[PDB]
Amino acid sequence: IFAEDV
Amino acid sequence: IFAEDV
Amino acid sequence: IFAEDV
Amino acid sequence: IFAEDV
Amino acid sequence: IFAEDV
Amino acid sequence: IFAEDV
Amino acid sequence: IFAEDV
Amino acid sequence: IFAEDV
Repeated sequence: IFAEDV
Repeated sequence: IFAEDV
Repeated sequence: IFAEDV
Repeated sequence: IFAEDV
Repeated sequence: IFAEDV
Repeated sequence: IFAEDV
Repeated sequence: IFAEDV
Repeated sequence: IFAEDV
């Protein structure tokens, strides 16, 4: 699982 | 920026 | 698990 | 900056 | 700029 | 997985 | 895993 | 600049 917020 | 790999 | 906050 | 590898 | 390779 | 933000 | 912030 | 290789 890979989650990214900028 | 917050990025998490599980 | 790798979590990064900038 | 806070980065943690488990 | 933020680039991540998993 | 490769994610890039400029 | 390689993550880079400039 | 913060770069981390795991």
